[PDB]
Amino acid sequence: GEAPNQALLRILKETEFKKIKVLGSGTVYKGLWIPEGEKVKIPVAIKETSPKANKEILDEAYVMASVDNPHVCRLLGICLTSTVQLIMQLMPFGSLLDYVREHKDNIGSQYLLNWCVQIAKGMNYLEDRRLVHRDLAARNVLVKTPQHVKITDFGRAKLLGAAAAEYHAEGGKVPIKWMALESILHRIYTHQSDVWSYGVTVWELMTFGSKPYDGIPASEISSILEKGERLPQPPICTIDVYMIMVKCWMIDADSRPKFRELIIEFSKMARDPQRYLVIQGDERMHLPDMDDVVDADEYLI
Ligand SMILES: CC(C)n1c2cc(Nc3ccnc(-c4cnn(S(=O)(=O)C5CC5)c4)n3)ncc2c2c(OCC(F)(F)F)cc(N3CCN(C)CC3)cc21
Repeated sequence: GEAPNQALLRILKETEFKKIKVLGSGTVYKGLWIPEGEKVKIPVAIKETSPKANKEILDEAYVMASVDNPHVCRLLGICLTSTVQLIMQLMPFGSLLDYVREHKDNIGSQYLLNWCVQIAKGMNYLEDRRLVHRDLAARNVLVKTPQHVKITDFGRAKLLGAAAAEYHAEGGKVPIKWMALESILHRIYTHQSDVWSYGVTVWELMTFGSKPYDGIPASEISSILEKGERLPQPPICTIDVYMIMVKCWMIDADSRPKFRELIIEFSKMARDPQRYLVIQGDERMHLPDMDDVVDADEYLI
């Protein structure tokens, strides 16, 4: 079959961490984790009740605990109290979707193209691990620092079985406007359907947070795409960047780019960013007790 998953699932004591504030709901807290007698304090986000509810949060914990890459969020541990809590690395600047919205006027081309490279590295890693994310979107990329983003939200993620490289889903609330056409029609998901979502994600970034197909009810989307419509070329995008996006949206899934090629193409563009994104004012912009604080990326096993 396949290789044994020897990731370790760390069980954390409720006494080891302190909730500090609410960051979100739709419920994530900001907080501090102090492993018992280690002289470290680790900034964390804590994400908190039916029996199917905990069935799903544990599936996410399974996936999040099994990944280890600079451009994906890993589970630090879980806490098994009255309710199941995921303990994750604090990503201080929020989701990239909110970040590009709140900072339109000081995001230059170098940041945009580097984010594209980093997300492609994260997704290439997930493909190496035979993982299909199925929910890639700018809301699901977090900002550790403005120069370092990570992919998160594995609530739909699916490890491809030993043999077949395709997942068949059931119904539910699905993110239609980020999905390959073959997924909307036949509930088929592959790494190449993640490439489609990558293209939409890149389009969200190049429009500084626009909503894709804004106003169009999702029931219409499958027919729009069948007619050949796609998202429009964002004003800052040269044809070189827009052609990459459009290639992510081909009907033939095998004709879309591979993540490893998207790393290459956007790397090339990142060495001369003003040739590929045209932003008014680019070369002017700029983006940025705790004695024992250590980032999670420096706290290893
Ligand atoms: C919940 C997410 C998006 N979020 C954080 C997540 C993490 N960490 C992590 C690390 C790994 N995985 C997740 C995770 C799992 N699943 N998901 S998710 O929710 O499904 C999906 C995203 C929709 C997220 N979160 N770290 C800080 C923040 C954070 C934040 O930090 C600010 C500070 F605390 F650093 F100062 C501010 C804000 N906001 C700014 C204020 N406005 C009003 C609301 C949004 C959101 C923030």
